Amino acid sequence: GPKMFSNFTNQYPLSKTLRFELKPVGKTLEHIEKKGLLEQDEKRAEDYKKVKKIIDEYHKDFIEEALNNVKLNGEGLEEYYELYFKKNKDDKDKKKKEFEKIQDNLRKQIVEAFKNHEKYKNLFKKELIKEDLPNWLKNSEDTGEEDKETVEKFKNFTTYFTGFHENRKNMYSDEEKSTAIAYRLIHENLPKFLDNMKVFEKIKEKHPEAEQLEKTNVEDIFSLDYFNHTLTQSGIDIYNTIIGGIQGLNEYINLYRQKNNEKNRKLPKLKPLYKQILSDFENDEELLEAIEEFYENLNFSNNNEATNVLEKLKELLSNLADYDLNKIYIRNDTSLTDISQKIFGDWSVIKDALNAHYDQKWLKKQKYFSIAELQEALDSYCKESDESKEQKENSIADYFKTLAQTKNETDKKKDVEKIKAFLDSIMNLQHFVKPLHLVKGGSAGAEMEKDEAFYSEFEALYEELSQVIPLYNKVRNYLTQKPYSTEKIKLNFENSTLLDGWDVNKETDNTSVLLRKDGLYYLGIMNKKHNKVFENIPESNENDKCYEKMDYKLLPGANKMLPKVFFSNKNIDYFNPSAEILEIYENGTHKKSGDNFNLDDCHKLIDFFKESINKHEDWKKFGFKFSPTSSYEDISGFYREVEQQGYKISFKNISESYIDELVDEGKLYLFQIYNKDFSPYSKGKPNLHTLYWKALFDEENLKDVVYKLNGEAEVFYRKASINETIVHKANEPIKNKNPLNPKKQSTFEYDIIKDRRYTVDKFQFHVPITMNFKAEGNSNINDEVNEFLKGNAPDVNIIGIDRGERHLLYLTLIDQKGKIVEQDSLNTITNEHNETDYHALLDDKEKERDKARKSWGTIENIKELKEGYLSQVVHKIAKLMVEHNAIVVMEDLNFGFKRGRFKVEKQVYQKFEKMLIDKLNYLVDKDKEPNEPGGLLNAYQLTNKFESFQKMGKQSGFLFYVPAWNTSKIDPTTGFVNLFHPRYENVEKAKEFFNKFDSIRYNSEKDYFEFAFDYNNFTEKAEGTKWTVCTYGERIKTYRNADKNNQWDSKEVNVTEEFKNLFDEYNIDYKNGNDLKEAILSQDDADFFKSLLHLLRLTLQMRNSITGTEIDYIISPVANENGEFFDSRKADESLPKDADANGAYHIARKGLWVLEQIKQTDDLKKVNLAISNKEWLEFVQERKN
RNA sequence: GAAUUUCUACUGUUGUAGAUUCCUAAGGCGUUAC
DNA sequence: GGGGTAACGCCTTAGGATAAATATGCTAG
DNA sequence: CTAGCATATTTATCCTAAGGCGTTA
Ligand SMILES: [Mg+2]
Ligand SMILES: [Mg+2]
Ligand SMILES: [Mg+2]
Ligand SMILES: [Mg+2]
Ligand SMILES: [Mg+2]
Repeated sequence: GPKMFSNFTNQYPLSKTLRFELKPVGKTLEHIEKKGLLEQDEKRAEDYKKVKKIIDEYHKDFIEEALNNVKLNGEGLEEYYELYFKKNKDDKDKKKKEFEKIQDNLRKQIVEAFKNHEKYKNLFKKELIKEDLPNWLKNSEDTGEEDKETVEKFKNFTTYFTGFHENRKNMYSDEEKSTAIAYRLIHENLPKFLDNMKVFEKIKEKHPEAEQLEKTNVEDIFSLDYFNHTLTQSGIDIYNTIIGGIQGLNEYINLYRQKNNEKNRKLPKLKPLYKQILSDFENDEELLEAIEEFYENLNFSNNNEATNVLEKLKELLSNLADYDLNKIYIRNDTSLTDISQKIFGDWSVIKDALNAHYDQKWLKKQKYFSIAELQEALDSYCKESDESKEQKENSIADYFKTLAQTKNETDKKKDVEKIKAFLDSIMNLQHFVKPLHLVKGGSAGAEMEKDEAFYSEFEALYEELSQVIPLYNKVRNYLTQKPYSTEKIKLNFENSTLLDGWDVNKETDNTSVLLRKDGLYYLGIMNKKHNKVFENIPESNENDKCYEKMDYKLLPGANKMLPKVFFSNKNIDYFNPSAEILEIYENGTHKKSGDNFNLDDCHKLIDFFKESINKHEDWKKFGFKFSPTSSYEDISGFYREVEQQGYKISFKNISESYIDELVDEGKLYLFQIYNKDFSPYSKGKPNLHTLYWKALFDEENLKDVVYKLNGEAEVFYRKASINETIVHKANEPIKNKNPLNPKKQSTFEYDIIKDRRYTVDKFQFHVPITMNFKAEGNSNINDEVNEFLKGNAPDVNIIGIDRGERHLLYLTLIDQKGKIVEQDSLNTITNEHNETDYHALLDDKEKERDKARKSWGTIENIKELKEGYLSQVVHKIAKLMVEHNAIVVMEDLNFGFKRGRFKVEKQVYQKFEKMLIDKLNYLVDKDKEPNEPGGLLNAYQLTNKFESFQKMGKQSGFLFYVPAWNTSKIDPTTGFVNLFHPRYENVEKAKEFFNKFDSIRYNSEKDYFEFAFDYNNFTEKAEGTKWTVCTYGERIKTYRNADKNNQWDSKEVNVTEEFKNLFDEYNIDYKNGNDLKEAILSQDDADFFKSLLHLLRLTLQMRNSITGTEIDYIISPVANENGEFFDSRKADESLPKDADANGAYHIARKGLWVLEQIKQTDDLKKVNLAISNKEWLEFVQERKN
């Protein structure tokens, strides 16, 4: 248990943000409201967003004005051209290093073009907002007084923009990051530009095409060196306009490839370049008024001729029989499908008649057909299934008038239900009449002379009903848009650098202190006018009650704070560095990155740094205990030691009366850092974040720091989102929800208000902390994990997690020998208290979501439940692994995803893997002792830090990822796998395929058949041994999938019985006991071969699935060389019981193979954890172990 | 019709059990119903 | 499996999680 | 003319250690 993971603690540091609630104390809120800080901070946030937009426009203008004067050398361009398109060749140094060199050359050229502009000097400084942005706005043609006023509001709040300016600094960088202009222009636009150039050259040179060759500026006439003008946003925009879309160069090719219908012509479609970085109802009354207006417009009062669209349209449709059918047009869209379904009951009669009798080429597909042509086609449609003579007569007109009047005879008609019903009826009528409506004009010709008396009225009548679609769009935009809003406003309390640091020296500039009284922590944000109130404390006497202010001391960055302080202009005369030390620092001989490294020079510099630290008045109080200077391989170790030992927290008693006077006078804004575990009523185990916060200041933790209090915290303000409430009244019993609780009625002495935290305005507080403050260097622990697994072989179990069809998640824990130790479905979780059948309520929420989205009142959710269900599975996995000494093997959803039809989709399982990785990065137990492996101060770290879904490979510490190929269709016994593919419809090939069978004989004993073959004949890849697949398994058949009497269904069929009933029809004798291999070569009767192959597909695949009950098993058709065939129903408690545990068991077996591979290999740090199909299949069929 | 830094399941009784890394910025992709 | 559209969702990446030196506004003069 | 204080704004700049391919559910 604890010994296997005892060494994997304190490996790498993590940074996590703790969130609390700030309860105002005393007169804090009164003074805040009196000074109007909340409204001013809301206005400040609005102004901040507007100034962000203005600065973004300034940056766009700077980019446009700077990249129009860049001139690429050109010599490197052709070098990149030849390197990129010199075929695949081999992944050698010339393929990678030279490519990186030329890419870096181009990026440096672009960055040099960037830095040459004068604006770049003061682009991320106060000079921008103070004098460059106002000048730019003045020179702006449109600008406005509002823009200048918003900019001038931030005249002194320049330090508020430091984060935004550091975000903007990434764009003008030559690094390999994806947030850089140069990186984009080199890695995304230019490669696609080269591809487009080559493909256009090939297309032009190969041969002329049907479309015009664009011969009749233009990128075609000027293509070489055009990329130099593509760099600017305007240049690439004009390029994309020329090529994309308006007639473009590739528009003709797109029009012509559809004529070709060729894959080799579809690909030449030229891809567009990526855009440049930084480039570009009211209420229910109105809805009711609009509904009433539409109702008045539709029905009105039958004044000034019949304007009622409801009845005039019906009369016009009924009169279609009298009107000539040679000029009435009909849509070729799904309206034809609906007409066919309504008239005959089959939605394919009319289309089949049109495609088989009207004409037979590309059938001259036209948008609109003719009523006369449809009638002629339907008058003779080969009569697939109908009466000998059909009284269709004017079938189209008869159906039209029928659906117009005799459908229901109820066409004429604040609550949504009535409005929704009326709208749905109107849309049904409009969709019914849509096929008779003409869309646009000049649609593939046709549109000859029409019936004036009918179409002239129809076009005028349909325009009134055409207003529903914009009305529907407005309705769906307004009425469908959850009860609460998690919108918060950042509070600064008039301080730009608020909470930026906790240090004692910076507490007057950051105006934030941390107090603590009787186990409750408080946050004091002094008024900016009175920021020096925590420096003149009269006394720290203990006789009266006192708070406990925090004395926070830090040396954040050693490599920066040491040279900055020791070599500054105002301190270099104090520490007095010798000329040798100055020369050493200037030359860079101390830096290992530099080429002039000298160990003695670095050691001399470190000795000088130690002497200066002992000279410093503030830093000599850190109690720095340094290892001997001769043991530093480089200054990096000294910096690590300085950073580790440079952190101290002490608490100073300050009189409570003084703090209360400060709060009352308005000089201090006292908030209580709150969390429901700080309540005087809380009695159970607290949250993990509560434990971390309490351990931040624990004396045991402060003895050797593990958790560190970070700076740059934030205070937010969230308003109320739910005015009305849903309160459970006091002294009124409430029905319990869980169906396993022994108690059904719960009565409380107090009110319980649903979403109480969203009905009142709440302050917030986001505290960053650093766990494992002294974890030296181990971010990739795979080297230690494999080295440990190489030695302790008969101690480590394996855990396999699979996402099944009947179970949300399944887990199987197998020993190192192979036999299962513990298997359990994870669709239900069993804690120390009531168990949640997460499978059930997930399906209930799935049903409720569609029910709500269908009628009205959509709340969705579901995703949070599925992402809150895995939060318990993750804890279960962690506890099981810690208490069973097991590695975790899971599916690899990058290189091998499984199919669909799973309760946990691919994207949800990816988040489950991410959350498991995140939980295993710092795994504490809420019950273990602090100084115990796995406790609060000795957390397990069994997984590398998360970087990306693709950054993690086939191992993430103690986690392993294996391909999910052939994991659910193999035997726990000797591993027969269905590698067959009958592939019928080729009569000639069936005889050859069946010829390769070694022996097809009837076994009178044991009642089943016997198929003998070898996997060398089929599946040309030579692997495995001779198999003896029998006909004892796979007794579930699906008849068909569509309609009725051939819908998805399950019928229990005895495969031997079907064998006998198929063989007796052709006198293939089998009772003699001899083989029938030389009996099927009789040819003829392709239906017999089809049925035989369909039955063969029903006798060699193990999984038998049903669409109804939980009936599911993996009964196998092969022998276990012992006299029995594996069946999931007869579970041995050591083989997967259900049909879903097979996948988990085989993933655990893949993990066992990974363990064995690690054991055999003696080349750690380069182990090959990728298991291919061949070696996996060999491993499963262990035969003689 | 159920309390929460926040989420999920709760009533475990002004709360129970387990996840919980927050802010800012850039870009790419995808049902859809227009 | 469908002709030149964005409200909405998903994904990727990047920066930070700082104290102290230094320049500037304001009072004093 | 102007020493001193308070406040806002730019500044200082390590080193490791990487990471890949078996097709198919
Ligand atoms: Mg400040
Ligand atoms: Mg709790
Ligand atoms: Mg699976
Ligand atoms: Mg809580
Ligand atoms: Mg809830």
